Amino acid sequence: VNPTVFFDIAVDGEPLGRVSFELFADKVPKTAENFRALSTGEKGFGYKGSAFHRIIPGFMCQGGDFTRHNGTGGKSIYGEKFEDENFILKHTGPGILSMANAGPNTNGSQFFICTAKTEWLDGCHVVFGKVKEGMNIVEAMERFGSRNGKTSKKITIADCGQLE
Repeated sequence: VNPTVFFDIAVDGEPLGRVSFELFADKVPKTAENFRALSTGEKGFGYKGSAFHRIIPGFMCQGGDFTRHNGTGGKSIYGEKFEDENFILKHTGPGILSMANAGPNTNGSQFFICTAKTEWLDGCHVVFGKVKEGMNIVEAMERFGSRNGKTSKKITIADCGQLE
């Protein structure tokens, strides 16, 4: 009964493809619901139109900063930040969807998609979902990143929402 959400990705405005995610509401319901609601925009704000501002090949793609567009902003549906719900799920390999943060209990809206196993983030970042379809689209996004994370073209969430 886990929800599924989609991102339609564009590269400098040109459509690239769709990434879908299973959200592990059965294990992290509060964290899953935040990402789900931000993907539908049903609270009046969310991910549509925002970018993947930090992409590091061989590591991860990070996005979700829809207030400052550079990794310093974002907010959750619960307030500016919320607690680390739990660390039941681990960063087991590519496709893992996990919360970005700035220290303990500072989850907002920013998230990252792993493109490799990042086990050293276990117990520091809350894992709450995984890529279902379109990992090939994530891999194509990865090629526009760089060592320091700056992107060579603008990688945007042109549309997003909930499936099923």
